[PDB]
Amino acid sequence: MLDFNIEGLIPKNMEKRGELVLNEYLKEIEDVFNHRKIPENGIDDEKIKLFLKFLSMMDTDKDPKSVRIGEREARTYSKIHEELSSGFCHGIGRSGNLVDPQPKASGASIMYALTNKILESFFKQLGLNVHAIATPISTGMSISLCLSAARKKYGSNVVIYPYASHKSPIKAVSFVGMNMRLVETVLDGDRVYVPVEDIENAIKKEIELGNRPCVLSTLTFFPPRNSDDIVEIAKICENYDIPHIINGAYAIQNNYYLEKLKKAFKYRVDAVVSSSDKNLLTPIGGGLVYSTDAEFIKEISLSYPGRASATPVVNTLVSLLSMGSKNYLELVKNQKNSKKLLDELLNDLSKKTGGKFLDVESPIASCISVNSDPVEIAAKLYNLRVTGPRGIKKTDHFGNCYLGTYTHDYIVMNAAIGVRTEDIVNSVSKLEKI
Amino acid sequence: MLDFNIEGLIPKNMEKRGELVLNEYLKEIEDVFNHRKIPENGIDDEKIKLFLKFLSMMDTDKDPKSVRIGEREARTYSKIHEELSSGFCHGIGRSGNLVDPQPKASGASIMYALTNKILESFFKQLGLNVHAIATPISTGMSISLCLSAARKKYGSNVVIYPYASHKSPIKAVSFVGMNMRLVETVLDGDRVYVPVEDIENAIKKEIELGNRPCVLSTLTFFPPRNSDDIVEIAKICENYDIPHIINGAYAIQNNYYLEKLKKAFKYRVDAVVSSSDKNLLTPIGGGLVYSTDAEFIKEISLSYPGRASATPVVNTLVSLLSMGSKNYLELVKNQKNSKKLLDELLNDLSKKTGGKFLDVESPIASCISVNSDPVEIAAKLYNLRVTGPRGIKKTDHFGNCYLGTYTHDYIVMNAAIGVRTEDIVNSVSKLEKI
Amino acid sequence: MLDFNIEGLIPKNMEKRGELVLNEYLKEIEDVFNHRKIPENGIDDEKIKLFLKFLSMMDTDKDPKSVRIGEREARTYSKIHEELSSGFCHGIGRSGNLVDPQPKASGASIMYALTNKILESFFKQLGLNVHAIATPISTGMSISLCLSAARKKYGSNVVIYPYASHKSPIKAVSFVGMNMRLVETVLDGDRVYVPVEDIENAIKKEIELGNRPCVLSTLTFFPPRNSDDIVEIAKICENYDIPHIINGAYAIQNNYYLEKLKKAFKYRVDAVVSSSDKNLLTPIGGGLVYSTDAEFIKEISLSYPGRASATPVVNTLVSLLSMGSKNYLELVKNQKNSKKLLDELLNDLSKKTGGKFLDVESPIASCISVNSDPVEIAAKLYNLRVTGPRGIKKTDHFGNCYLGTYTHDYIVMNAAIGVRTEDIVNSVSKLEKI
Amino acid sequence: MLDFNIEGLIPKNMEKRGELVLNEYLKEIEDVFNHRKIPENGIDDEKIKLFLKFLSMMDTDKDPKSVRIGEREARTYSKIHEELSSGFCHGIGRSGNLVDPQPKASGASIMYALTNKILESFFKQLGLNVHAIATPISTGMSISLCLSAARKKYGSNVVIYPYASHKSPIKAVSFVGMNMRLVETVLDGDRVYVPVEDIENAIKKEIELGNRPCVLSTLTFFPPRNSDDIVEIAKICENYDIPHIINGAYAIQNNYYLEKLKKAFKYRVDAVVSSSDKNLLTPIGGGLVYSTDAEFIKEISLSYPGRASATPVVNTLVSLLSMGSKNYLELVKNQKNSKKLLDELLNDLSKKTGGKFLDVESPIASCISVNSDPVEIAAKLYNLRVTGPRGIKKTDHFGNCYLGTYTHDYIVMNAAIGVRTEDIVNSVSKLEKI
Ligand SMILES: *Cc1c(COP(=O)(O)O)cnc(C)c1O
Ligand SMILES: *Cc1c(COP(=O)(O)O)cnc(C)c1O
Ligand SMILES: *Cc1c(COP(=O)(O)O)cnc(C)c1O
Ligand SMILES: *Cc1c(COP(=O)(O)O)cnc(C)c1O
Repeated sequence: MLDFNIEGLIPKNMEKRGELVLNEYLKEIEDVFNHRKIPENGIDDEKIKLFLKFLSMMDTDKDPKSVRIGEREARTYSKIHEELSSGFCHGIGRSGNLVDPQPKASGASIMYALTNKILESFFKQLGLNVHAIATPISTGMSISLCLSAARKKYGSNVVIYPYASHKSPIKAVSFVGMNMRLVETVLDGDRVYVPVEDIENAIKKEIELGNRPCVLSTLTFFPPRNSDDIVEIAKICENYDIPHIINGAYAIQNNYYLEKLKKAFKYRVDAVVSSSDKNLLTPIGGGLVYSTDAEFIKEISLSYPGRASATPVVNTLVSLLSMGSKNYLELVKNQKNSKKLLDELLNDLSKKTGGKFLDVESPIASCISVNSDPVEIAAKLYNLRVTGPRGIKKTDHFGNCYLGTYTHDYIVMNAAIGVRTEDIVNSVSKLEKI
Repeated sequence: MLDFNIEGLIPKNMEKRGELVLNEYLKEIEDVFNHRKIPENGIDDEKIKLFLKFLSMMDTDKDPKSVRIGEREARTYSKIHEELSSGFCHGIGRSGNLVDPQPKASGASIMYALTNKILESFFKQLGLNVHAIATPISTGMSISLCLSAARKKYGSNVVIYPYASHKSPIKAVSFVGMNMRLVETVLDGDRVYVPVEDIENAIKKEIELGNRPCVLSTLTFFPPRNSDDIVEIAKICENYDIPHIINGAYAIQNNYYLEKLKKAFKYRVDAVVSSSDKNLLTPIGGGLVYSTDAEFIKEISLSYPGRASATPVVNTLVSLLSMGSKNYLELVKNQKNSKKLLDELLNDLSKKTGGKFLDVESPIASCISVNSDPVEIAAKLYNLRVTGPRGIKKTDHFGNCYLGTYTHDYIVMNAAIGVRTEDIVNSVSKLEKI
Repeated sequence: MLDFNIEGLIPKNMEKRGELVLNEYLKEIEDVFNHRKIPENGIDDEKIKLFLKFLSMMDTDKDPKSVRIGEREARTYSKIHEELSSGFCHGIGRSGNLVDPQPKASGASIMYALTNKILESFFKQLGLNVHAIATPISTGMSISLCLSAARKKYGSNVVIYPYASHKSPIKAVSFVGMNMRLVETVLDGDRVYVPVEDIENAIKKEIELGNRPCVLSTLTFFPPRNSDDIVEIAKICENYDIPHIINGAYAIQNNYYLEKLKKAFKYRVDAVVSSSDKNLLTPIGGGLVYSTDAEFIKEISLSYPGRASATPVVNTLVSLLSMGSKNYLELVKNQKNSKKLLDELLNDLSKKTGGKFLDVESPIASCISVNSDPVEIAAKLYNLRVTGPRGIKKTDHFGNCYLGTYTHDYIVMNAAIGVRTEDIVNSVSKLEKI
Repeated sequence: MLDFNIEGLIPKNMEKRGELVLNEYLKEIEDVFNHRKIPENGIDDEKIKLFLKFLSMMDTDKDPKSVRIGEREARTYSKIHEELSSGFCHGIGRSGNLVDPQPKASGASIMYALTNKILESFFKQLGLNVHAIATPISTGMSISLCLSAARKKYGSNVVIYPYASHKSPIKAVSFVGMNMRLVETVLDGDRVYVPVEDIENAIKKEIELGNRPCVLSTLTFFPPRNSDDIVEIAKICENYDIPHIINGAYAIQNNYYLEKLKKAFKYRVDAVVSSSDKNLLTPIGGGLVYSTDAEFIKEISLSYPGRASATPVVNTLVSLLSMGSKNYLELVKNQKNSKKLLDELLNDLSKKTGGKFLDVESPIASCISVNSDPVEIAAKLYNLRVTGPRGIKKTDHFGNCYLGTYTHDYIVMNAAIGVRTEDIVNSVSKLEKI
């Protein structure tokens, strides 16, 4: 892989060992190029920087002999720029097409293509045979891309939306100027869900009126609400021959959701969208979009206007190469034990106060009831180093994802992938104190 | 600004001299916090990194004594992740609200607020008292933002678009799902433009249809195409009480463009969008949005679904601080000379060959007609490491930004900000060898 | 500790929390300055770099308002210079005085004073109440500094040297231009050693000749040879009032050696020299000199002609801060387990090989006698990726540190401070294949 | 140089282009390996780091498949360690032989060797065809290395030393434990010099009493003292067949001294020693030893006890690659222009008061006599942000390099290579305000 004139400096024996050593050290980098799969063992940072560097040197703006008189030559002022862009100053993709190789880049294009290959590989490790693409934008902004693709490929003009009250997906629908048709949730004990029956009727109504609907199902949401029946909805859509897009914000981190996706993929799921920071532990900013429909993923990368920053994509490529499949499946295992601990501990506090360890579906988050004002108990936690706890009032429509009155005033906590025991033990402790 | 126990280690005169030094060194950093203006002298990389680290250590996730049990606690896996994000793992803003401080960040919120004030300061220096926001997305996507803001603020549902053949802004309209009323260009010998009389006309038409027209004008585009009459368009939109958005990709780097803007703001201009890389020499992937109406900027910052990456915004702050006002003016002066050098050389090349040094409006690019296939000539140039020169056919509609048959086969070159003298000479020279 | 203007950008509650985070993040650095001892827990790389930056910013050459008209003003050319010196371009100390602060480098002088104070606390927690100095040169060169000192202070002109076959110390003696009185080792079963009796007779013979003897003993050496009776030699050097220098190459890591040191300091011991790399896992290049005589340590720092590089001294500080007292004890504890494993694996290997798990004093290394050429076996090992084991014929005089004929042909392996359970199991299995 | 599998990812023509850019970007690095000379143009820091990386990867500790159970595996605890050592954690040289390749580190050995060859092509370009070696220690310690080499190779046992009152070289002769015969200086106007006739009789006299004399002459020294008649001493040393070592601390930077060395090599010069910080804008800590005798360079190399840190040697390398020969010449020319600016300015201040502009030999330093206590003036300058000025009393024997009463109380200022105009103008106007 690497070879340079080193003769006449050291004796043959040392010369050969140095070469043997140099090749072995570079082996992990060489395999990525040759196998393009998520490595079993995580690769060290310095070795990944050397990898990104090998690709960054292939971009046009790195040529010392070229005469540059273009309109966007990608000149940068500070070195700090090269650090943040990882050397990919020309950003990613060609105008109006993300996954399309940029003639001025070349290095950035290979890293993008390699990153999607490895993402797809990662999915196969998890049991999902899909076509995947890392997106340089939020998951909500990524949903827009999907909504926009369906809108141009099938003609969608209205979105059937099983109620999921999160600012992102809601704003994504309005961002693309598409009409929404909500589908209220219903109460059932301590839960809230959306009857697949009402969705099918919403779909029928829209089709009766002359529209071409498409469903935006939601697979991962806060405790109160049940993951939608992705499988069922997926059948309906196939029967009606309508596009189905799934908001899988944090579906990739655990089996509970992966299985639903596996079974839903049997029928119609045009695309799934997932957060890269919630699932691959990447800093905020990027998304993962996957599906069994190669045709649809391409359209998705054709919805993005202009060129984008390569940084978020590189961050993903960095989670994949840095963690590796072993360490990932291990974080997933640690998740399970963290959750259980979170339950068989939060349930104990139910004995102390009034009680009632709510019985919700979430394989990540738990909920406990309380008398005091949730919002206040929450803020009282914010001011105790605790980050992430939610305090919802039974009268909090948006927070409960239920238009009527909810049955409890609670405090939900999460056991996301990568959560440390301390986050659990001590979050519960700071809780008892109130 | 910085203080720590140093006593009982070194003599007093050294202890004192030492403190004196640490203060002078930080002087540039604290001046940024105190004044919040673009400094006259560019600050060196090491100091900017320290400035960014200071802000970085204020973000929740860096609290060694914190407790995260949230659904999204910004846990990163690799240090590389911190480098790329520059320590802003949480990213920028709240969900669907870019410029609204993120409770879990703080340091990231400060940094962004500073970027925007340092951005405005920078604009003031250039002669424009405007409200500005650095966006974490491409200029095309930034236009989608502005469009979407026009939709929820003034209910606009149609975009009047004086023909400007560029994939990104065109897609930008399609993405937000708004119809487009195209206003073709007219040929005028060597120049191509869009009659203002026709734009107002298109305005009256769409209004008669019951729609609420919105104007997306183009101030900066390739040679054949003139800049749209931004000032006249702004008067019209003032009269009809109709929104006006201006695609001003590379308006900031040149005085010719800044002047029309200064005049245009005299009337109605809700927003102007510029590439952060074409003007602040940042890697591709950043945007600059500015306007005299603070109310519209707030709306623009509420159009982005979800939370965004912090990186492109940090690239913009690195440019302004690293660059400084002095150097920027120097860069601008050099383009004026580099341009005039380009003009005369090309004019010289003319005469010796078939001739004809096209007379176009652009202050950065120049053209010269040729009696051979333009695409083959540009090809040969590429074969000489000359990057950027375009070879357009008189029949290439998208190239000439004209839907008819242009009057010439030519080659265009640019004297973009940052161009070297050798580049102009080492370009017109090679073209002559052809 | 860190105060900069942040008002008028973020709401009060986020302002407050922002600070709580910032102070907490720096608490560890703040504690070093306040306590100046080895931290209980290790400090991460970023905090240490930050800590070192704070100190280097106090160096005269970093002063933007400085005025430098000297022949030696640390003008450096490349940023890499800064990185490698860690910001200490002036180095440490003054010409001929390492410990004496540099008026041109208050920062470099502070980190060095701190490094020495922190190093002394590291020792006290290992049970040694001493004055320690981190030296900018290897242990062999460090020994020269000691010998040079013993000459300035006591007029020493001859070194009685209990035979220890390591090229470094022997070359240290000749470098300082001092004659050497080599006290041959004697055989005793599987062990070789220098009888305290013949060391005394050597000493008294040099005094009879009218010379001022100096004793350079060796506490740490390869298995074949026992450690020198430091306690007796100290008892003797004292009665004869003669300087005693100890080569404690790798005595810091093993408590077996520390104990002998503790009991030997009750007598005559001017200084002990240890390698920073072998005990603190530092890159090769530095040393550690120490004793109960603050007077002798002062003279030692006045024996290095000219000014020294800062780097090796910083590498030693990084080790102390990076590890922490806690992590260190685990290393020492893990080494006890690795040695137990090694011995029981080698012992079992000898039962089925041809026998003989040699009886040697080494706490870190153990030997197995072989029935065939050792050099060959050690070469088969070397060829199998195993590095470090030595193969030694019963004839190799330098290798057995015995001028007579050693009773065995053997292989010796080490279980030094950072050895992994896998390497030992592995290296032994491969020894078995052979 | 670089070759990895990139097919089936990008269109072929782009694939070729990226491969061309990559190769062109690696040219400067490719040349260092093939040519092994200082490049006409300086190489940017990023490529220098990469170059160092290709080398560090060859060291035996970076080998992943290796089983480490040796006594000195070069294990490192912090990533900072690998940064301060530039990857060469095993240091440089074998035990007791610097320039000899270390079987444990082919990388460090390769780099060291390249550095010595590149250092040699730098001298050749300055007019000196010499054998050179970069050392990991101070020029003073480097002088001890030569003295030691002289002692072993030729049997020297007494240093003839023309008085050069600098703690460093004086300490070097003392360190090596050699008897020093001082040859006093004589007063002649504002100059102090060592008559060669005095030197020769000293040699003669030492030979007389059976001893074997070695001459340590000083070529570069503080203003008052003239440079020893290096050429004559060299001629004389050849006639007597006696070793000759020259202290050329800062001779490389000024042609005035290089011309003297050229004429001097025409006779007898065993070795010259120079500071790499004062001549190569390197951080403090490294030396440069050179001579036309390759046999003597090996001997010096065999004078260092043990293994050494690689950092000082990497610093020298970095300086040669970073500056380039073109820039080095611009530094040499700026200093001549800065020297004259220092003079005329000091002559002006001469008239402002009593003061006399002393007529000294120094091509880099110049002095102005003053009536008040020079030591109090040098102190005031310090307070006023000035480092480097010397304030010597007519009675200060060590400061004047003369055992009698010098004829002036004066202040010394330098215009060493790399000095800024601001340092010069501001240092004088600061002296003026006093
Ligand atoms: C460069 C440019 C843009 C911006 O495109 P993005 O990829 O979104 O940065 C838009 N319009 C014109 C005319 C341009 O030249
Ligand atoms: C986190 C999350 C998202 C993604 O939000 P972005 O800010 O766009 O990354 C979307 N939907 C749900 C239910 C989420 O929890
Ligand atoms: C490691 C060691 C030395 C010192 O070697 P240097 O290369 O000078 O650091 C000296 N003696 C012994 C017994 C050693 O183990
Ligand atoms: C500066 C100087 C020295 C000191 O060199 P070190 O690197 O500190 O050993 C020695 N001799 C002369 C003449 C000097 O000018």
